[PDB]
This record gives sequence, structure tokens and C-alpha cells, in this order.
Amino acid sequence: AKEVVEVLVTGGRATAGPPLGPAIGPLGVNVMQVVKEINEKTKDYEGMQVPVKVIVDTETRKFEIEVGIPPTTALIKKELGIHEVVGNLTLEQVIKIAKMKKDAMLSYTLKNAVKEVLGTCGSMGVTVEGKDPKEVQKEIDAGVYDEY
Ligand SMILES: [Cl-]
Repeated sequence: AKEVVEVLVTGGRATAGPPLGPAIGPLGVNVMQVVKEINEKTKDYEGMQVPVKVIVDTETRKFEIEVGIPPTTALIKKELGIHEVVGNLTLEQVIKIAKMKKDAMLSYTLKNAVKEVLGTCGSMGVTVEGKDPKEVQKEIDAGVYDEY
């Protein structure tokens, strides 16, 4: 058989936990090799949400990795190197946009996609619920909502 896995990892900090482990361990290929190769090819996207595709032949266990690109927002920050508010969105609006992203690209978990929307809002100086989107992300990252 062949299996194609499409996931979103943190550029240069992929681990063998989830989601690579769940998705790949089954296919019985060395998850650590996969993780090494992915971290190699996402060096330049250190810390960014990067889409990745792994293509595996289950019989043979051979695989190959194809890397997408991060959001343009993230590429711009990076290029700028080394604080103003200009609009606000509700969290339900954030979920709306995140649902469109995920419909169009199923490799996104709703969590992933909210993450990215939150990230883009930061990059635009837009608060979510009057709050800083890094703030609001922590609230989510703890496990505190599932009710919006
Ligand atoms: Cl899709």
C-alpha cells in the first residue's frame, strides 16, 4: 500500500510525538529518520507552522518528504529579523476563518488552523476578544475552551 500523510509541524522543531508518531509509526517506518529529515528541510522555517507531506510505501517502508511553505506573514517577520492595536475580532470570527481554512485544506486540525489565524492576527496588530492573540492562544493551549 501507499499512504500519504499531510500534517503541520513546527519548522525545525518536529518531534516524534504527535502528530508524526501517530501518523507514521503505524506505517512502520523509522519515525526518527522522518523527524530528522523534516527538521533538516525546515531549518529556514525555524519555529513556523509548515505543511509537510510524507509519502510511504508500507510494504517496503521507504518514504519521502515534501515540504510546503509557511504563511506569508511568517516569512515576512523572519525577513524583518531582530506595539499597536488596529482592529479587533471575536473568537467566533476566528473560528469561522479557521473553519474555512480547514475545509480547503484538511491537513489542518481545527487547532492548527485557529493557531495560524491567531498568529496572523498578531502579525496584523489585531486583538482577539480585545486581548493579545498570544494571550488567547495560551488559554487554548492549556485546554480551556472547546465551548466557543
Ligand atoms: Cl484538502
